[PDB]
Amino acid sequence: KTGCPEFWKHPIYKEFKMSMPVPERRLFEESVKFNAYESERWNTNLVKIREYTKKDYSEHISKSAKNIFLASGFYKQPNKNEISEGWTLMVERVQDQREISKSLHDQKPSIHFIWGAHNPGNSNNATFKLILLSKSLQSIKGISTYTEAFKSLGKMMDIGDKAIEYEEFCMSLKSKKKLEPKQINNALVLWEQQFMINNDLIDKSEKLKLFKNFCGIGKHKQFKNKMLEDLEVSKPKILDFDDANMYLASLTMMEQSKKILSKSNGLKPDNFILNEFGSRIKDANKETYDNMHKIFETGYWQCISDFSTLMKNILSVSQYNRHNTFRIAMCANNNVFAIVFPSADIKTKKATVVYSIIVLHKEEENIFNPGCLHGTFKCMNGYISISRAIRLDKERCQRIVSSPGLFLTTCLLFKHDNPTLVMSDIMNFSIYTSLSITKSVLSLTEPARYMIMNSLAISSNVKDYIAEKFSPYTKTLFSVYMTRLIKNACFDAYDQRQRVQLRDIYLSDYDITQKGIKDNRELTSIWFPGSVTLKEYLTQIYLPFYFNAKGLHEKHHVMVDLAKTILEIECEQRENIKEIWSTNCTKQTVNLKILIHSLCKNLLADTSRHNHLRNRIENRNNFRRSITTISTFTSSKSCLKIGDFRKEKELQKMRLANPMFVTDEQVCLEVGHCNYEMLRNAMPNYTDYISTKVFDRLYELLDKKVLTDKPVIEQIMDMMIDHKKFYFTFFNKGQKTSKDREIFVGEYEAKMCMYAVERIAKERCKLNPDEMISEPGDGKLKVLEQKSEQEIRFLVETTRQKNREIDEAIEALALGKIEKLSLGKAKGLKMEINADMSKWSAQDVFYKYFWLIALDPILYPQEKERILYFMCNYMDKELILPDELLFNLLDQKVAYQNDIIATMTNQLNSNTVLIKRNWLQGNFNYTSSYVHSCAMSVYKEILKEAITLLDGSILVNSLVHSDDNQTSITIVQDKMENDKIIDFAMKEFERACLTFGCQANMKKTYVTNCIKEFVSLFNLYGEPFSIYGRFLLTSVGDCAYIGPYEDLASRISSAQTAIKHGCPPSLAWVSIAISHWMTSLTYNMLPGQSNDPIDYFPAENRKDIPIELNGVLDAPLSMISTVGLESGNLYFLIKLLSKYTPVMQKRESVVNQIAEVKNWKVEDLTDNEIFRLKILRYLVLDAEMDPSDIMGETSDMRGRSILTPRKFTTAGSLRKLYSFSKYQDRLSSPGGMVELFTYLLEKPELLVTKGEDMKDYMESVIFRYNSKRFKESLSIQNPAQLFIEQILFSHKPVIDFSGIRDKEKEPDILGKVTFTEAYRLLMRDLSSLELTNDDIQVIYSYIILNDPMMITIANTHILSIYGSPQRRMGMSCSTMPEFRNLKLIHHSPALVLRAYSKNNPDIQGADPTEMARDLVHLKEFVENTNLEEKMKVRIAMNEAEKGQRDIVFELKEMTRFYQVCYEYVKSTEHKIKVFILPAKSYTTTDFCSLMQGNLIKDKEWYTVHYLKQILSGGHKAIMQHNATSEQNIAFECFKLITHFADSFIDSLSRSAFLQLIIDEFSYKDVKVSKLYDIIKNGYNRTDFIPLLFRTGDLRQADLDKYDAMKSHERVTWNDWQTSRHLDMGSINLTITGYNRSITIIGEDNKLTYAELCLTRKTPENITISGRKLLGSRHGLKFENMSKIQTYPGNYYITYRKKDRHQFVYQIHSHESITRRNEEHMAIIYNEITPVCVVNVAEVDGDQRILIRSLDYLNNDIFSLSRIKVGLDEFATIKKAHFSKMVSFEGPPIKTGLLDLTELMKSQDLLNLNYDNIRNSNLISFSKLICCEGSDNINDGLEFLSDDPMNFTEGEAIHSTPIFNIYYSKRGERHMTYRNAIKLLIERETKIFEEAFTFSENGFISPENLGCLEAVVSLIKLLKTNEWSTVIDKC
RNA sequence: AAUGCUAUAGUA
RNA sequence: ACGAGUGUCGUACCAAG
RNA sequence: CUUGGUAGUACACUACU
Ligand SMILES: *O[C@H]1[C@@H](O)[C@H](n2cnc3c(=O)[nH]c(N)nc32)O[C@@H]1COP(=O)(O)OP(=O)(O)OP(=O)(O)OC[C@H]1O[C@@H](n2c[n+](C)c3c(=O)[nH]c(N)nc32)[C@H](O)[C@@H]1O
Ligand SMILES: [Mg+2]
Ligand SMILES: [Zn+2]
Repeated sequence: KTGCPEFWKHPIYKEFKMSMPVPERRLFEESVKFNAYESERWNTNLVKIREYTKKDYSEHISKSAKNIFLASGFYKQPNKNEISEGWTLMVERVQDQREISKSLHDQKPSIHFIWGAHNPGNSNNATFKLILLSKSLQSIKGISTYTEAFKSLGKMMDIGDKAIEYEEFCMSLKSKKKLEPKQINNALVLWEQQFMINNDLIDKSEKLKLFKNFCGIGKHKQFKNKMLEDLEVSKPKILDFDDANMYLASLTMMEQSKKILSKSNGLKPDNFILNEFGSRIKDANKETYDNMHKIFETGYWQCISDFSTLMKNILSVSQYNRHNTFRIAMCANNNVFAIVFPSADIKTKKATVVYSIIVLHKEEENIFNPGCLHGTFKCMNGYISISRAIRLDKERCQRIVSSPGLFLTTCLLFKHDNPTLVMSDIMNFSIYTSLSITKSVLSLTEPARYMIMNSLAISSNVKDYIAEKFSPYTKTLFSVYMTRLIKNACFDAYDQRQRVQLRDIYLSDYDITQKGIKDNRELTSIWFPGSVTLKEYLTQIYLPFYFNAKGLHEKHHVMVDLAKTILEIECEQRENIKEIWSTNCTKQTVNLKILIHSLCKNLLADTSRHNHLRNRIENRNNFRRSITTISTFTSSKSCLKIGDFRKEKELQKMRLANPMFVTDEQVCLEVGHCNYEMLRNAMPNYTDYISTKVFDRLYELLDKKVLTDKPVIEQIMDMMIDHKKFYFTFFNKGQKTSKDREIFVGEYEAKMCMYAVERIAKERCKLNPDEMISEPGDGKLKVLEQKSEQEIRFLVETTRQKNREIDEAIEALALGKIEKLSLGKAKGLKMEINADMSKWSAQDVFYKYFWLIALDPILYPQEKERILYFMCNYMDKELILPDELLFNLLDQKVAYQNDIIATMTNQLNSNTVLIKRNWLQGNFNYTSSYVHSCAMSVYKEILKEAITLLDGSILVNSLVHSDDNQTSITIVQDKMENDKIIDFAMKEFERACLTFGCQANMKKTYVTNCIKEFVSLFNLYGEPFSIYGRFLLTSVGDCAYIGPYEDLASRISSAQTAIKHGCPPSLAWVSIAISHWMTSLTYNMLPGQSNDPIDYFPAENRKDIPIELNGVLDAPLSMISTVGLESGNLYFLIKLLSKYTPVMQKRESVVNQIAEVKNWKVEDLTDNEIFRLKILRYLVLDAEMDPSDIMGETSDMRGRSILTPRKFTTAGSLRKLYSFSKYQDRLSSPGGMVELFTYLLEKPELLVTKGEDMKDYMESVIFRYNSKRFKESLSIQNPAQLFIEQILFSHKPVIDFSGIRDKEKEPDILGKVTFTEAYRLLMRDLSSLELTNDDIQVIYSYIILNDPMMITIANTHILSIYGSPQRRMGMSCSTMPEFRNLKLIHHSPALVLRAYSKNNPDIQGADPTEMARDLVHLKEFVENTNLEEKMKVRIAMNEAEKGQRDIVFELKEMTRFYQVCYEYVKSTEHKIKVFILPAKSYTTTDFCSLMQGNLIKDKEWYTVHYLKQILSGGHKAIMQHNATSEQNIAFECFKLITHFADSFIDSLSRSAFLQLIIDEFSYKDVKVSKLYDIIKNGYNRTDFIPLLFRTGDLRQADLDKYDAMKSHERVTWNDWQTSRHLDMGSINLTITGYNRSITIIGEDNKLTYAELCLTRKTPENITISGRKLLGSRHGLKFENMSKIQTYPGNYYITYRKKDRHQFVYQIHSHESITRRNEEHMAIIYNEITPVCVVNVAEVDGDQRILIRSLDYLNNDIFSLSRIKVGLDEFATIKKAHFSKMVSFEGPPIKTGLLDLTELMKSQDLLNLNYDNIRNSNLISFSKLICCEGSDNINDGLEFLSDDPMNFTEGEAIHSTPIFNIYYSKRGERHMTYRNAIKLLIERETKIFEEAFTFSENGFISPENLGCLEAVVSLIKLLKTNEWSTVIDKC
């Protein structure tokens, strides 16, 4: 109701006003106070300002466009010289910044491990290996620094000959601190392979030098005795990458590694991956299986597996190391050992592990040495070599542990489908990259993407990027090798750009069959020798960025780096940036007039698009609803609190360690690390802050009554003026890039205001086509493809139009004439700009958002005032430096020279820095996107004006994201060379970006002819493309470590996403197998391990155990990609159907097969199936095993996992929360919890929700603290600690198994059962439950029939017939055709149960009369599953046995009810996003067919034929059925049947066929006769006049309306045009009106003549008749540049030009045309071009249709969809696509040998191209053959049509991307369907006869007859597999 | 081909 | 030694002789 | 240096999809 008058007095607003010119100030002040309603019109203020600024906008546009002539095509083109100069500058800069070392002894280990081949002779017993190690160590020869220490250690761990004593002592210790060592001869044993130091066997000097220098244990000065000294200032030291000697050494090291590791192990390769998924991998691809087996046979795999296993052992043995005890770790290899030197307990804070590898090799030079060796020593038998000491943390140890999966994935990705790549090189590169855990390779993997991409681009500034940004960090030799590889790739990229060639594009005006880049291995590989395709080249470029490990950054240094960056930007802005508005494109300035004009135009368009925008914003963002309902306001994310939190931080004397802050007393005190107390006391102006969860902060605000129960938008508005100071902290994202980014965190107050403003911006941004932030996920990939397709079109027809007459003259010519005519023609140009913006938020002008807010017409003046006040306050926000950063800074003792942090903090006087110009990253995404889209619109306008100056053609599409820009530009012109156009476009892109306060990152921006690069997505030439390998790498890489099932679920979801992006089937199976193997390793579940569940369940192998119970996945790959994580149960049920169902019903529909599940006997079921069905029924449907103690869990926290291990619980984090104290004190109350429990029992709505009101939300959040799942969710848990806990404590109880329904020094993650006794408990409880036929009926009824999607997928697996292979030429994106017909529940499961709890379907946020259907479905589930009756019985029996009601038990039961209801409703929700398929689907049948075809064989994709109506939506068809629904269904049915009848059937037999269809067929599960009755009774009978004539002869009423609706001008098309946009078909057109009728006859680009049968001959009626006739929706563009020579007299059609391409068509005389054109010749020249000639005659107005006449006129023709309604007028039926023809159902139609029902069911033979059928395969034609005793094939083909068909024609498009287009033409007489079938039969039968001969004599030879008899018998005996039928048929 | 107001692991 | 770094860090901590 | 005691995650992790 009230504004904020204090806004006009804000200093920020005053500066903004003074910066502006005087009239603009008045305009802004008027716009702020302008209101929509009280004004006469809503679009009056925007119009005023737009008119005011139009002059300046137009002058700027014209001046920018005029630069086209001043552009000389010397654009920034990369070449060899640019790369060389940039490399020299980079070398100089790197030398200046970092110290360069030329000595090889300065290298860091490339891989922190050394390996040698195993010894077959020596056994694998631990004691024998230990004795051998001791003897080898004691036998070292020679002299060195540490040889004495190593000999002494060998003496210490030597056990002599008392092997039996050692074994029995170790067993005794393992049978069960201050462990006492027994003197085993010379050893001092405390445990298995652990030895205490022996001062008697070693010199003290040797021990000190080993533990101080070699290992670094205690070598430092403890940071207290290190005062003002030993602090060495030095630059980072790296090797010389460009040095010839260093590169030679690196190459030698790589060669040695290749030489040794290539040798085979010499053993049979067997492992989990093989034994589980080998068959599936081999079926998907044999080459992938061969490559994987060869990998398993090599020494690389054994090396990496040994390293992983040894590291897993090292981490396990490091828990209880003493100060003077060193342990020994072993592995599978009997020659590789590690010594774990004493260190801290590794599960503590930032604890590291110290180890040194020992390798025993018979010969020297037999040791894989990746720069980690310390020395090889000769000893007894062979040599012994020991590596340098290695210290690593937990995250690096994790990566090293999860190495083999990454190695295998990388090797299989690089090698896949490439025979010219040597596998050893790939495996060498992969083993060196995957084992990298250092920043060196991480500093090269990311920049290489940009370097090679900009080198390959048409134009780029790669020289600058190399000179300034590229900075290799070469501390290892492999880093030098990779740097040389990158340099060579950058050199080669330019030379091989021309080696990319486009594929032959196929056009149909509705779809593009073929597109993309040609598949020729011409490009040179990057990381290793060989040749690669463009897709493989891009994969090699982009994949290595995902090799990087996450969390390799160290907090001590990265926090300082981020603070330095932010403060440097801030100080540069403070000291150099003063002006705001600039017209010279100054940096960090905005042009005012242009910005205002563009904003006004875009706002006008957006508001004009939708009338109701304010409401759209209010409703979609819960503006009118309470704050508790909004999700982001109730999340568990972090939030900032500013106040007095001294006590909390203090809970967790010494000197401050900083000379500046030391007082007199502080001098005489010990130095110590800064904590909160010393920081607070010393630092005068320190603001105190803490971080608490968002929901906890909201609860605290509700307690203090800051926020009430008023609608959120009202609450946000009052706080915009109630909050005046903003504080923001920051932390490090921990990303995997070279430089980590900073993440800004703000308080709850700022959060809500930013939420409101950005929702306002977002709802407007969703109304524009440019911004891609609005779409979710891979929706962008679909858009990119659509834009590419439309540009490709526009280019094709524009180039054809501009050069059609030139090409015609060239054809008529056929040397010198060809040259000049080719010179004088338009040139097609396609340019793609892949642009990024540098420092999108840091160096961004924030004053344009003021104008954006002020010009918004959907806001009241008070709202504008409050939002502007909020923005002004935001400009005064202060960044709070984190306490850890202050601790680092205050612990220096040496003053940094250019200390920017101290400079900006008043010498660390305060921890707040006033950040003004920088709006923090991630806060203003949508406003920035809108402004960037406005800038792109300005750029588009400039480009259009410039192209108009050249009189060319333009098409600009600018994809917009937050800071990622994709601008694609298509130009057709003939005035100047293309290079000048490219230079002009790039310069104006710079100018347009600068005019709006942005700047394009040319240092990372590049331009290509074909490649589209939007955000992480590719579109080569309209073919969607993506690097799917990143999903596999991420799945194999970072893990949550939360639990065995959810880990596997995340891995399988990543595999599913990769499949969606085009992963070949074999690599997906490899990824799934690797995921299962890694999950088994993490929890010790391999065959024979501790937690192997195969012996605890009635299952033959792991394939028969559900994933939830730690089984392996068994499902078809196409089925997994469709749903995922429910495929196991679905496949199990499908297998049960395939087995038990009777033979009669097996190839029936899945519903029909389920219909006889009652006939099944429950007794004759195997144990495994009974167990799995009990699992399904009870656990999935009516949960009886609680996965945890479900005490405070809402109806949201149930997954599918049954055995969920407990996780960490952090006492400190909970004690931080303000609501946790309330929960504890309420729990401390004598009976407080019971009152809350019974209050919830009285209000069960709070279980599903979290409390719509204030008080109920308070109670719900208090109650949720009892769950111990929500408690452990708020806890701090890191993958590293969880991984080390899993690998350390495997026997600890971690699982809480309460059972069916219900029934000191404790660790943090203690549980109830030990993960193994849980199997026994689960099986025991399952034995109690019983199974009946009703239970099975419920399981099939719900998991399958409830969802149409499940019925459909099971239908796909039952009715599938695999067909002919064919190449993957053009890929396309199709999401899910007719989704709504497959969705059971409309709304989200949260809303459905929300409307179920409150017994009212009218809940806010949902749709009434749609909640009705959903609640009906839900209620149905509860009723048929007895979900309520069983709960009531249980409650009654519990109360009876107890004798009094139990609130807790009732709460548990009710929570379980809502929880299983939520799980059931969520199970019916499927989120299937965009897919990449070898074609684009038209129906669900086509989509499923494409999926199955693409997801079987990697090399080729097949075509599948669902035998019996796969969709089978019997219940769904009843749902969503309406009057118009049936009427639309009938229209499509009859269009399809008529067009099929006259397109494929012989004309003389078309009537009987139509009658047979209309009598005994059905469409969409609807009888056809009913549809015909609908057609006859419908009003629009005229649309099917030919059909009504051919059948039933219904007339006189349709005909009268047909000659009657000519009241408005009606247009008919006597013959359809073969190409509508390319202008290439026979055209016959007729337009009829009042006493007027014109008929147009022409072919392709030439119009022959036009007959005008006008009523009167006067030359005045002719013009009015012409304009009236040609002004109708004829659809003939009249763009036929076939201008006709003019003859005196007569009349010509001509088309004048009207702007916006609204050409006006008129009829004119010769003399009039000539006179007007000569008059207009006087000094844009618009000339009327006469096209076609007009014949004028006088005719009467008599009616032209009589029912009797039709039979005579139509006697000659026999066409069902077309009849001659007049002599030259044809009545026609609208066409429809033939993809819908599958929905037809009926008995086979027997036309001799041919069966027409299977023909019309066939999709490959329904094509209208003679060539596509003449060149088909027998397999496609086989399904048609139905012999019935026939021998002659010709008898059958007589029924096929003999009308001429289309044949493809090839043309060359003249454009800078050279490509050829292939389209259809009319053809000839001999090109008929029957001729094509005859040729196909002859060719394919000959080929089949020669293919299956395998006999000396021939095909019909008796021996071959017997062989074919054996083949058909094999099938007549073996069960019908996927491909048996086609062999028999052919 | 399509057309109903609520259409509801990743990116910087 | 190793990790990190053109920011001083980690390189276990405390008590006693 | 020698003999004893201690240590569960760098207690931190956002804004939009
Ligand atoms: O499913 C769509 C379309 O994809 C599919 N289809 C097109 N071509 C097909 C084919 O060759 N074989 C099969 N099996 N399916 C084919 O059928 C549906 C489109 O049918 P169609 O009837 O061709 O679509 P129209 O746009 O022509 O529909 P209509 O409502 O008649 O459009 C009127 C609108 O377009 C002008 N018009 C009509 N016709 C026939 C032409 C023409 O031949 N050339 C030009 N230049 N314009 C035409 C009407 O005058 C008006 O402007
Ligand atoms: Mg980009
Ligand atoms: Zn036969």
